Amino acid sequence: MKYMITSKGDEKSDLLRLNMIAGFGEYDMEYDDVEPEIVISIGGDGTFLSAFHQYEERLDEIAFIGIHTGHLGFYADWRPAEADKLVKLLAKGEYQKVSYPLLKTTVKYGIGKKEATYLALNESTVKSSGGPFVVDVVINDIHFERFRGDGLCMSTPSGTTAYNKSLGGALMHPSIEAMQLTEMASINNRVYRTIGSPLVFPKHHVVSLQPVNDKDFQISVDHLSILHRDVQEIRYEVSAKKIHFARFRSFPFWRRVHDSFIE
Amino acid sequence: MKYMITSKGDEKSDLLRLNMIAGFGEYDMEYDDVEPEIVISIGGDGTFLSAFHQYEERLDEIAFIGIHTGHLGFYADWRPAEADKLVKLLAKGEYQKVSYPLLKTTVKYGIGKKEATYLALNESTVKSSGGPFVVDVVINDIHFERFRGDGLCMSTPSGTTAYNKSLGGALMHPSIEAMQLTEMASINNRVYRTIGSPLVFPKHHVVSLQPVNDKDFQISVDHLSILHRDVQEIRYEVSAKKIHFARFRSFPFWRRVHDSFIE
Amino acid sequence: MKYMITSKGDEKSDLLRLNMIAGFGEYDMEYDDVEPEIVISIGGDGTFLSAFHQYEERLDEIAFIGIHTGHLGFYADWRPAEADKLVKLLAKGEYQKVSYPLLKTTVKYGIGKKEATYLALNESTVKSSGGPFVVDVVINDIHFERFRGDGLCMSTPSGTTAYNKSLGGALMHPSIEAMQLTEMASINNRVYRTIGSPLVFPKHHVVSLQPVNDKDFQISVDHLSILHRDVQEIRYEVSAKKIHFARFRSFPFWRRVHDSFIE
Amino acid sequence: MKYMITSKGDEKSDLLRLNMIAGFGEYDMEYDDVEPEIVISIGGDGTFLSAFHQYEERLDEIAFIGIHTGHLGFYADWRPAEADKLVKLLAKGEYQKVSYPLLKTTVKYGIGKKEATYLALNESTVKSSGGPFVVDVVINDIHFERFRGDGLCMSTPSGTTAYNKSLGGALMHPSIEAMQLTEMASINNRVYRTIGSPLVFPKHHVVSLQPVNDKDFQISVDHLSILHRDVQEIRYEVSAKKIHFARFRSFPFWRRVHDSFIE
Ligand SMILES: NC(=O)Cc1ccccc1C(=O)NC[C@H]1O[C@@H](n2c(C#CCOC[C@H]3O[C@@H](n4cnc5c(N)ncnc54)[C@H](O)[C@@H]3O)nc3c(N)ncnc32)[C@H](O)[C@@H]1O
Ligand SMILES: NC(=O)Cc1ccccc1C(=O)NC[C@H]1O[C@@H](n2c(C#CCOC[C@H]3O[C@@H](n4cnc5c(N)ncnc54)[C@H](O)[C@@H]3O)nc3c(N)ncnc32)[C@H](O)[C@@H]1O
Ligand SMILES: NC(=O)Cc1ccccc1C(=O)NC[C@H]1O[C@@H](n2c(C#CCOC[C@H]3O[C@@H](n4cnc5c(N)ncnc54)[C@H](O)[C@@H]3O)nc3c(N)ncnc32)[C@H](O)[C@@H]1O
Ligand SMILES: NC(=O)Cc1ccccc1C(=O)NC[C@H]1O[C@@H](n2c(C#CCOC[C@H]3O[C@@H](n4cnc5c(N)ncnc54)[C@H](O)[C@@H]3O)nc3c(N)ncnc32)[C@H](O)[C@@H]1O
Repeated sequence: MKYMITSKGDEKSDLLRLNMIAGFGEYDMEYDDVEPEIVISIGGDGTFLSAFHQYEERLDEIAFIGIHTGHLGFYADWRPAEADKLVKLLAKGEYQKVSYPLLKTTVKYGIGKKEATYLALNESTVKSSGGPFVVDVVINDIHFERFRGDGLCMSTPSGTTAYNKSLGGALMHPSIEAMQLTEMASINNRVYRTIGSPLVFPKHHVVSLQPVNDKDFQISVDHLSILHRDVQEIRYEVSAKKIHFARFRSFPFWRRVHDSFIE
Repeated sequence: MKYMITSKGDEKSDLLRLNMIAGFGEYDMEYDDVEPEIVISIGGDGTFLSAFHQYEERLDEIAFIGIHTGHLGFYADWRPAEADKLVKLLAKGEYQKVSYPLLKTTVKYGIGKKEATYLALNESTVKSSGGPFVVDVVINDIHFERFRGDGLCMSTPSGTTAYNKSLGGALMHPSIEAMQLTEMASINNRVYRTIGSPLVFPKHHVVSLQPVNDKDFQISVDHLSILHRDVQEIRYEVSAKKIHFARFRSFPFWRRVHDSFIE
Repeated sequence: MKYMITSKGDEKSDLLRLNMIAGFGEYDMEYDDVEPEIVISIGGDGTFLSAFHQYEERLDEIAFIGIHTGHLGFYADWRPAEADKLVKLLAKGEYQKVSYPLLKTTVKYGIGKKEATYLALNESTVKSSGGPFVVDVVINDIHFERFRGDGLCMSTPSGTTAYNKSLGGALMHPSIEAMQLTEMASINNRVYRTIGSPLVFPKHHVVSLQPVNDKDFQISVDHLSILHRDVQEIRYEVSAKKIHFARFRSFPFWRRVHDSFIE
Repeated sequence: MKYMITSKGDEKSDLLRLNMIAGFGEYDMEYDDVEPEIVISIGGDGTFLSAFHQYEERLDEIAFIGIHTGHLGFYADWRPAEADKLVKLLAKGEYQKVSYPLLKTTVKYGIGKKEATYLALNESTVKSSGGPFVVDVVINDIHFERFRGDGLCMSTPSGTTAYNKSLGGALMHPSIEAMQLTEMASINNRVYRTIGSPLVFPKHHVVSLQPVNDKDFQISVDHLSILHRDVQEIRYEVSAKKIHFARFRSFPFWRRVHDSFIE
């Protein structure tokens, strides 16, 4: 099939990529980095996230695979020593796909800027452009809280082991179609009040962040962070789109969690 | 239809119950506390939990309703002033039902005691019988961690605003079919290691707690707490059974959260 | 004595200031905003912090007083209705002083920039200039941890009810001569490890933050935040200097905590 | 001098104890477990805590030393391989002493039971006798909060790395004369409100816990836990007494923290 391989660009990852290309040449496998059906990332989770975003417009037509040439990644979850076996099994195809949910972020502006949408595999976060971050949090059109603090983080299920975890969020199995909102350093006193707890939302729930005074915000989607100006609204919802993984063996999520954080 | 009304037993709740019975007498509504189709609880969330457990063997045939005669409850979410309207609308029926997921707890013993199962609407917790609480946590047959601490709490979605919240757990919308495990005071040092974060599990995942040395544990299910002896295993999974509520208007979960914790 | 009054600059605060000046004119009290012995701040805690920093070079010669024209402040802890009584009692003098500890922050640079020192009444924080914040944390010359995360916060005792509290830090009575370090969103996994817990340091302990790769950091001291370039070291220690308050009645710290966060 | 040695009672610890006694016999060192001047504990931190409580009535006349025959302890902080060097240096004396602060707990009863005082090296905790734990928290005679939850923990400085740490408390250098209060699972909602944050108190501050309805409590002091009945008040304050350690080299607290929790 059409495939491509992205590399972290260090010596180890580049050599593994060239060797896998040579192995794929021994099968009916065409290299095409325009319309691949298979996208292999070699490096770490950052490499894998860049691969996802390089091809985010063809997600339903691609099966992703990640190889970690450093320590075990949550997406880059296969070892370099298994690369030949990976080549053999992808070339023959007939493998099963596993799908993880994604986060849709919509940013609406004042007039002159059209709204923009972004897809996240880990999370989207919002922080101020300097000074206090203050937004009204509106859930399905219901005013829930006025948040004053450092920022907010909205995570996918597979993102829950990343920034979300450092913020106190729950780890959620990625078969759950949900998104999770965590606080960054909310103030709570006689004047200001937030829920504190992480909040877990199902599909079709919409969380809208609306500015109170300052309208400039630093918005991140996975590794990318951009200062957005004259923002009127930031809307989060579970995406209808899904990322598809090729799996060639059982490596359960909870075992990946164990392997990464416990032992 | 057949209905019954349970009361907290204070003056306010008993009088409201007698008045609602009188109002139901004005319709085709038979009082039956053996096979009710409608179970109305008057008091607080504790009253409602006792109603649920009184009828937990006929859950698929009952629609529950809670009236709070004190402050707003998460299950006792209707005001005494709306009791006449409640009577009018239940008697005519034709109302919609809302279903929340439940937690199944299985306790297995050494020989001589048969296993026991319990259903929880809020949560099930496990604590030691004195001294350190130590269990191996096994998720779908995979050894995940050895927990040493004060205890563990496994919450339903609607339970997440209760004990779970006080333990740092996420609040989850109750349409998500899941259960959530939180720690109570785990030790973490060079010898001992736990995940720390709350863990959110989907349907069909099984979490098994297995004793390491001491085999006696204090096990709670909602308000009930019993010392269990010669325990071999405690198994948690999302139940196939569901509790059904009568709803006569929109009172969204996230608005109940807001009303209870924010303002 | 020489005194001055700083105002938040809203209508309420400016009018109170002019009225207090008129009342001071009825005594032997000279207005001097160059060498005051008394510095009265009218507004909120931000106003009070700006007063402190305006006069931070004459701290041993000044008694500070804060009036809150909004809600109760932890430094602006007297009501506008008591302004006449305040005037009467300051003019006659003979009042007792209360002293709170301060935080000394030293920033050392590469060659071409001389080191700079800053005094904090609430806290000093450090965050990256974009991207991950990574520093080695060295305590009395002993390498304690490599921190990777969003940032770090070092609080005075009276600062512990401010940013420190939002970060999970302990509240400490301000008679304790100490400083407290809290984390902002540290990553912890197989590669990265931090203590997690807030750390409380006595006088003469020195905490040194040393860069690992990136050398640009956003450093804050109380309300002020500056991007510092080519930083070699950030050193924290309890200052030898103290801020002095005039007190005219008992308003215990723990009662201020209660009044601000409990009821 | 007079000395004694307490052992964990496993094979390793008993043999080390007999060998150290033999080595002490080669000097002017008399074994006396009634009035020792030196108390050596061999085992773990639990062994050391039992040694402390065995001799808590002669604390000003004793220098304690702990050897860990398992992993490094915070009190049992010397290795078995250094036992001969320990013998040599204790026998010659002339070593420096290091002192850590202690916690005084007073339990007052209804009539018929006289008040009781207890000294803690790690912490004192209070939990209910079954059901909710509810106390009024009074700080220097000022009503601070009504706590409803699982319990409360009051830690010494050297205790802050123990239970206190698992409860979210700050780690405090043990030269600070203070005690630290942490919550266990407080409920917070529209009816109930606590500070949440750990609270750090200096010497001479008194924290009084007063029952609201139930008067039976499980009170722990270090490893010991007793059910106390008809309790009227539990009072915490930093003790005037101090525990004294023999030190024969620099092993800084923050390095012990690093060695135990980081690497
Ligand atoms: N490039 C950087 O350095 C960013 C960073 C900033 C501050 C502090 C730490 C880092 C960090 O080291 N990053 C990578 C490590 O994250 C592991 N990783 C990644 C990923 C990725 C690529 O980077 C982008 C992601 O970084 C995260 N992130 C942002 N801020 C924080 C924070 N304060 N604490 C914790 N994580 C944070 C946020 O989720 C971004 O999407 N995905 C996952 C995952 N699903 N599950 C488990 N581990 C994951 C990956 O394997 C590494 O071990
Ligand atoms: N009878 C007691 O007093 C128990 C208790 C013990 C210690 C500290 C506090 C209490 C407590 O006051 N209980 C009731 C308050 O809980 C509200 N409530 C109840 C319920 C119920 C009936 O009681 C049993 C439940 O109590 C909980 N619980 C046990 N320990 C803790 C803890 N440490 N912190 C927080 N909650 C705890 C645990 O979930 C049990 O199922 N359900 C919910 C819900 N889904 N969402 C939001 N609020 C809820 C209810 O409306 C009241 O406001
Ligand atoms: N100007 C802003 O808005 C900053 C801010 C940014 C983000 C989120 C909230 C705010 C915030 O609203 N600020 C003021 C409120 O802080 C009360 N206050 C102040 C003070 C002051 C003046 O501002 C500067 C201080 O702000 C703090 N700060 C920075 N980030 C955070 C954060 N994420 N969460 C919580 N506090 C944060 C940090 O300590 C700075 O020194 N001192 C104290 C005090 N000793 N004890 C109790 N309350 C205090 C004051 O009375 C107000 O109620
Ligand atoms: N006997 C048990 O098993 C109790 C226990 C119960 C539940 C969960 C864990 C344990 C536990 O394993 N105990 C010992 C481990 O504690 C280290 N240790 C000890 C000590 C001691 C002797 O035991 C009594 C102490 O236990 C603590 N404790 C009570 N509950 C909890 C909890 N939930 N989480 C964390 N610690 C808890 C509480 O401070 C008691 O005074 N002192 C310290 C110290 N100053 N600094 C650092 N580590 C310490 C010691 O070296 C071991 O590594």
